[PDB]
Amino acid sequence: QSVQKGIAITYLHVTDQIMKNRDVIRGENFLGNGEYVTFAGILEANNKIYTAPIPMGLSVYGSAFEDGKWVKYPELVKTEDGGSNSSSYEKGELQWTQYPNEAWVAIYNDENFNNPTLIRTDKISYACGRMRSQYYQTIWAADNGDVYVFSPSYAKIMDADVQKTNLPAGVVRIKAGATDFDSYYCNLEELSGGKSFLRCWHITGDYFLLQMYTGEINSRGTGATRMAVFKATGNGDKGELYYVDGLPEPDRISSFSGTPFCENGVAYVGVIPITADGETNHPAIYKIDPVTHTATKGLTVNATGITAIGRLAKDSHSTYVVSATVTSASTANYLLATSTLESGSVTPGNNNGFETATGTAWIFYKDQYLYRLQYNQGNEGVTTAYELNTNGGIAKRSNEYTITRFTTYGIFGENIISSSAVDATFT
Ligand SMILES: O=C(N[C@H]1COC(=O)[C@@H](NC(=O)c2cccc(O)c2O)COC(=O)[C@@H](NC(=O)c2cccc(O)c2O)COC1=O)c1cccc(O)c1O
Ligand SMILES: [Fe+3]
Ligand code: NA
Repeated sequence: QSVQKGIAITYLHVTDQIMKNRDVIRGENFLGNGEYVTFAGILEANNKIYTAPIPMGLSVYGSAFEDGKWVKYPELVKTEDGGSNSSSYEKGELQWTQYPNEAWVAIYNDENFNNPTLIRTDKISYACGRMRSQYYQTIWAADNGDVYVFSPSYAKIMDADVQKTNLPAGVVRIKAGATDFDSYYCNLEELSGGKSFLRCWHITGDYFLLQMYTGEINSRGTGATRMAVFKATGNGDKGELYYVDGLPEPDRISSFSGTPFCENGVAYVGVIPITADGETNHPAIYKIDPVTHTATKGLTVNATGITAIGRLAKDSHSTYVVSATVTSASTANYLLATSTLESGSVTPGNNNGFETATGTAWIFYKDQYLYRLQYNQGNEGVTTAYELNTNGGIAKRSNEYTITRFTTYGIFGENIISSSAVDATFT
């Protein structure tokens, strides 16, 4: 028995609030070159699970294995601890992949994560966005079940030339029910004016929303203050990309709220300004119409930030929920109720004061529950969940758990699923 890298999987089962730690999956040599992986995203489509196994380089175990067999670039192996935050490294590791010019997708026939089908492409680098410790999902399904695998080519900012990818940001495709790539390929940098992206989502049909970088990619996801609409089958199945018109221009935007809320063929996203002085400059929710790639200003949020947008319902009661942060001399979080995202305002206070702890990731399960996932660096994550009660008020569900540290999440079936690469002992 020895300490190896593994893939931890946590299930948050929404019907009964049960939390399950899966047996840890062996991550050493997950892709056949010795490197270990971090899952990026958990996508359900065609009754399968799709994730992107993002290579991490070699663990200490990986660089020791069979007399260093897996070490292609020994000049990159570390001889002491170093690095910072979630990118700290230890003596003997080879940090980040030696194989940046490829992407993998792992496909599972159900949520037990047994017997993956693994498919490799040379057309794109690995399929995830990166923000501090977090691995953002960039694999998404069209309405017909075709899965589009996007890569922002994050690896371009690696220090070591051999660890940089030379592939532009781009997209490939897995047709519904298939477990091979087809021939589809779109070079996104040729459509975006040379720009890449932080993360992306599905809007409707074959329209996807990309949160675009304004300049160079960076490790903190800052300055990703444009949106663009991608029509995957546009221009004779070559892809079409349009920057969104009608949002505040980038030098007014501090950040976007994160995961959009999609209904009725459009996307809603929160915009947090750099300077929020005066009501017309407070954070606000914008509606993005993918057909016209046009945004319109909607609900104003009289708070410091916006962190989630969705819908909660119970019996005949139903409301939009906007998660909003308020920073003073620390930071409070409020779940604000509204019947519209497109006008008026919401303000934390006596008639809208459901306070929660802050969260790193906010996930709506359908219109039934809101899950908060709190990231705590090297320590355990924390999760709470929220619903409408039978009176129609927002309420916290009773079970509050520490969970394995997570760096990605998604949904399959009745489970919110979260994952990260962990140390584990195996036979
Ligand atoms: O809110 C989060 N952090 C807090 C608390 O974390 C910390 O204070 C420190 N941090 C760790 O010790 C850490 C130890 C082990 C693991 C860590 O991830 C640590 O961060 C320093 O991080 C920082 O100063 C900043 N951080 C990065 O620049 C970063 C750069 C590259 C890579 C990073 O991970 C970075 O944090 C800001 O982050 C914070 O202050 C937070 C949120 C979302 C995702 C995060 O990763 C956050 O950490
Ligand atoms: Fe961090
Ligand atoms: Na360093």
